[PDB]
Amino acid sequence: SIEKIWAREILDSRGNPTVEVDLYTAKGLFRAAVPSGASTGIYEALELRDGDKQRYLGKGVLKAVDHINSTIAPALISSGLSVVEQEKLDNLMLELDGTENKSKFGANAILGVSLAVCKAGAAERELPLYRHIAQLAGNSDLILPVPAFNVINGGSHAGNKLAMQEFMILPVGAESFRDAMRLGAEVYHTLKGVIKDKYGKDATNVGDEGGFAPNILENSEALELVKEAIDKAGYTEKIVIGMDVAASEFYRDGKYDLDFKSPTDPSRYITGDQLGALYQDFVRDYPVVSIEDPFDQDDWAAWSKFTANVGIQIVGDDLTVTNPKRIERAVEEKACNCLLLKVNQIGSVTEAIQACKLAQENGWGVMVSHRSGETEDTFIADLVVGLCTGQIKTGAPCRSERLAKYNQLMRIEEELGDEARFAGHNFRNPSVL
Amino acid sequence: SIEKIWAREILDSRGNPTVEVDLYTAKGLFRAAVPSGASTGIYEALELRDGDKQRYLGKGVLKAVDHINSTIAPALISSGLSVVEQEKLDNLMLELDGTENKSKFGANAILGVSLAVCKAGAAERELPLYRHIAQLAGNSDLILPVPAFNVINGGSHAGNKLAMQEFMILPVGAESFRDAMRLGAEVYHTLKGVIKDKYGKDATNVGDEGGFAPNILENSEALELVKEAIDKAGYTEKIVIGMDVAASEFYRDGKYDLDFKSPTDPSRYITGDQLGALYQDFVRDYPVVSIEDPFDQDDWAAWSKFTANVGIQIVGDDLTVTNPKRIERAVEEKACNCLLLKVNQIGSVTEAIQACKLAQENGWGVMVSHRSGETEDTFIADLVVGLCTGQIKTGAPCRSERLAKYNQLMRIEEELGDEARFAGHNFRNPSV
Ligand SMILES: [Mg+2]
Ligand SMILES: [Mg+2]
Ligand SMILES: [Mg+2]
Repeated sequence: SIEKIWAREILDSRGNPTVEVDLYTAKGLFRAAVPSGASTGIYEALELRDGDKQRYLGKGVLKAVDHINSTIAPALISSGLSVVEQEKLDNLMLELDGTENKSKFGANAILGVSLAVCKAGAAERELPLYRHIAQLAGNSDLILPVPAFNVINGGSHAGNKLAMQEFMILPVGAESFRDAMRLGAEVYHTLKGVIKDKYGKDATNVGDEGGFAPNILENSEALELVKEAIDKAGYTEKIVIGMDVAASEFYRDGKYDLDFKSPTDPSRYITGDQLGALYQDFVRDYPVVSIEDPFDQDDWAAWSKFTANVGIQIVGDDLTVTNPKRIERAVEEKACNCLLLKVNQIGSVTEAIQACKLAQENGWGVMVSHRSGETEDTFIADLVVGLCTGQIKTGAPCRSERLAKYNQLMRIEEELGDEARFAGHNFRNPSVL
Repeated sequence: SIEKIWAREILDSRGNPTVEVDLYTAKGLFRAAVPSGASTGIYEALELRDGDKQRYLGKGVLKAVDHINSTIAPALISSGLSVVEQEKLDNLMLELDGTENKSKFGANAILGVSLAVCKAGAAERELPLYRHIAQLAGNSDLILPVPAFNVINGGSHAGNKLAMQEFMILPVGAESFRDAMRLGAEVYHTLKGVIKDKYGKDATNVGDEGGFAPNILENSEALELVKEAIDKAGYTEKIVIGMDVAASEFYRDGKYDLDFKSPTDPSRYITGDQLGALYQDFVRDYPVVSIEDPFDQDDWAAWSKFTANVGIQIVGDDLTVTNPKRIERAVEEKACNCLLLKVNQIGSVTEAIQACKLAQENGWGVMVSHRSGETEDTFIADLVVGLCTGQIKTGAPCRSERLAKYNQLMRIEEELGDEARFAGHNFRNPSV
């Protein structure tokens, strides 16, 4: 049972306030924290902010913390329920909120508490978090995921002209996860040199996700750099490329703009038909095997088209916003074959696990993801393992809000011993391993 | 007694390997990670690296990890010593190393254990970490430190012509530590807007410590930016500026090059006296209240002369390298009046605390420090509090390897309830 719940305001990796919760049980103290996004789809579970302009620019989260300490806490404590009952405790909060998008308490308030409970439940069962999570999702044989490092930030994640948002490297040819870390870290370091020597030292700083933010515009340039770093590191036959366009960030009047960070100019606009032609080039020119949000969150048409031709992975983000309703539609229209799992987009663990299953049962793939605004919390590490998704993207091997996850994953592999199995080339369908 | 010690190779905030230790006792598991400094002093303890230029660019630390699992672990365990015995345990490791700079096992291999022991000890004493540290140090009046956020970077920490390395903002006028975080964050966000409106969006990316590095040359321009961000954020009477010149980086043949990041041209080199005059102006025109490594680590004449001609805080880093011996000479020659405390620079908790008490004993100020290469570990957050140094620099308010420390400090303050104090304008001498 829950003894005491106490939330507070801490700062995420961007310097903005976020929710953190301490949940007490006879087993001990369990703490968790909520991440925050920069490029958020309109259909995302509401994130409740204070709006007090004279404090943190209105980004404060004192209201969400109050809802937790003064309302949610006594509610879950009275329930007498044990922290092991994730599904029950989560519903109680959903019902108490009473809104569809968690607009009364905020998805950040409910999620914080949900995460803390999961951790407490695992302890009550004397099992590591990833084990408890697997039991909740109904899994048995855990599997370490292939990491997708965003080594080159763009869009709203970094200061530069680059339209597209993320350019990732996936060590599918690694021997294990620990080895995958070495490959990604090594390629990343080489990449720093390639950029320094080609664009100068003043271009080796990093963006919100730890990726380098050079001063360029061409989306193919970023792809050439990554391809070079990989080859220069001697991993052409082991590391592939993935990317997140985040078209919704530059959607303007039924036209995708590859230069939104620059003064508005309708002259430099392309249609979804054009935008898709570019990907067909990227997929053939570079070892790209995955493309997230290649179109706008409401451009269902283009999506179903692209997926019908390409044989690679098409990840939905703002299109599905980890929401069963939006997913049902995409599954129906075959708009994509992969789901990006963002827990704070749905607002609770229970729904996130249910959202993952919905994807998997439909033959889709699942990539657990962080938010551009992260914290030292490492929950998603045990999450991706417990759900056996086989793939996670939680930043470049730079900035600890990212490394915290990757380090925890290497510990999980260590903890599994011989039972540790790397997804590898089966990152899309690890159920065969 | 220690039951088990298992070391592993994790990655730091820069993507480079480092040491992490798990220490098991009847009370559970205790983990700690060791940071890695960039511009390190040449006298500090030595960080052991594998040297395999093919693996992690020769930055692997598998060796240090083995020195722990294969040698240290069985040793400390077989001694049956309690984890509350920080000194006896640290010493036992120090002698097992033999060298006077922990080069046999690596300061990182030794510190990893030293930390995990301290955290375990605190659990043994049924006290929070910062309280245990206070008992080991012999302090009772806990106090929160004023945070020093590195907002603008230069020297060898970023890409630009900026000679001086760090430019920090200190919310000495905040109401509490929690409030100090708001002031710092807010100024930080304002600064990013200033740089965007003057140097362009392409100049708002962060460096290793979460700060910005706009392409500029004049160190005065850096000071000007910070001053504007502060005033525009509306905290002119509550936030001061801290400086970290890292002069050793541009010391050249007895002179100094404030443009050393541009093809060597010895015709611009300036003398220590000329440099100190520049500082004097900065202290006059800007709210500079603290300067770290204003001169080369071995330019004693300049340190002592400067310290005797100013009333601001003079911080020794590459000068003292958290080394008792080095500190003794600085004290005796009045080289500086504040010691930068870097735990990995000395190698052990006991020695680190030893170094801090020596400084404070001579009326010195003490500022706890992070390393350009940090981890999710927050030990130093509890350290600066238990040692009552009143000041700590552990990054700008960006990048979690920095926010991790700052958030811990806010918990600690919350944990201290009413009996909680904030150094405030007394960060130089909180002992008052
Ligand atoms: Mg987004
Ligand atoms: Mg996305
Ligand atoms: Mg320094």
